[PDB]
Amino acid sequence: SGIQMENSWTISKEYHIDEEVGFALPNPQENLPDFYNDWMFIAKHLPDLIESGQLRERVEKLNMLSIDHLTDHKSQRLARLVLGCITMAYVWGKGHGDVRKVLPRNIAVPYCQLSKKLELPPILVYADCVLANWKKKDPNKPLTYENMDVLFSFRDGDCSKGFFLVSLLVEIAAASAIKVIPTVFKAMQMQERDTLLKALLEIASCLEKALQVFHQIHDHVNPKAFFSVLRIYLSGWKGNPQLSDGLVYEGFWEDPKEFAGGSAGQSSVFQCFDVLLGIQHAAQFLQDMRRYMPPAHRNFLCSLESNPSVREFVLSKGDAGLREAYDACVKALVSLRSYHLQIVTKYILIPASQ
Ligand SMILES: CC(C)(C)c1ccc(S(=O)(=O)N2C[C@H]3C[C@H]4C[C@H](C4(C)C)[C@@]3(COC(=O)Nc3ccc(I)cc3)C2)cc1
Repeated sequence: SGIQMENSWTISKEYHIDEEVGFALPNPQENLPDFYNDWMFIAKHLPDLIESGQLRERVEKLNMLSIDHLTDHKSQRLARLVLGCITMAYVWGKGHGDVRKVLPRNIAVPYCQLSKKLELPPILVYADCVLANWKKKDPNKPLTYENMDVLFSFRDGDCSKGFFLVSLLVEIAAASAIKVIPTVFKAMQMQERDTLLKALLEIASCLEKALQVFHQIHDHVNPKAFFSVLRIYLSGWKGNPQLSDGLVYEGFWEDPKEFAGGSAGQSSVFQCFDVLLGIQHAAQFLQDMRRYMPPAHRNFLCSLESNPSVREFVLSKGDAGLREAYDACVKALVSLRSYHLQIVTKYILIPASQ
């Protein structure tokens, strides 16, 4: 394959894709070294600090903390999540138009240095607030909504736990499809009909499960709270009239810089299975959001594109079962796309109408 392999069964660890949670970060770090307690206090108290109007003054009194004591990937990912949440809270405040156009240097410099190390933009992205923003309540119990929590929220009542955790559980459901991908390509190389069929049916089954998990969003997110509260903190400064030149990262760049806020295009799940199934100004935007995924996940998506076409293989075999299994995967992925559009309508377009 174009996919680098660790062994005959498992893809390379260099893709940072976990067998159990997929593109999500496995067992995220929850605590930083004591050195960073001042950052953690602010992030853990964002709801009451934003609500009381205390957040900005608190950030402005922070001392400068070097990033050199964040020595491994998980601590760096946690620090990025912490600093990114503080940054969105600092820029947008309570979300009433009182924006800050300069991010103070004692956040901007460490945030930007950590972002450079991880090759992610210095703005909150999906890999922060969903893929790394979670824990198990009971380590001995499975990955279920009842047994999990987020690490950070923005405002009390913003429904961030529901929005982030349901998204994460969709990613985890997709993980059981991602781990079958090498089997698909081995089965094509070996001309193993049943192996390919069972792989495609498993992928379909897991993507169908992912849609069923996605349906839970309605039980844990209120449309008005999402649109009027949470959406503020997922908004960016690229083409935004409130920050028309972007944000000044004090002490890192002289001039303001534009970075985009959140997009569903930041989940690698869509492109992963679009490419696998051959069903790939919107192209430019799509590729830009790819640069907001972790670089290892970009590399996985690129390796997938270098592989033979599953679609053309299946459609050449005169094999109803293979085609039905392939069609079941296409249907499942299209249903995820359609549901995303339904969520955009109910949680953004309609509330905006009001
Ligand atoms: C407000 C905003 C435009 C960012 C958005 C709108 C609708 C949806 S969603 O509910 O349609 N859906 C959840 C996720 C569930 C399914 C559909 C994909 C999925 C395959 C995993 C979703 C991916 O989620 C995200 O990429 N989330 C995200 C991205 C950046 C940030 I910073 C924070 C969160 C999409 C998600 C986000």
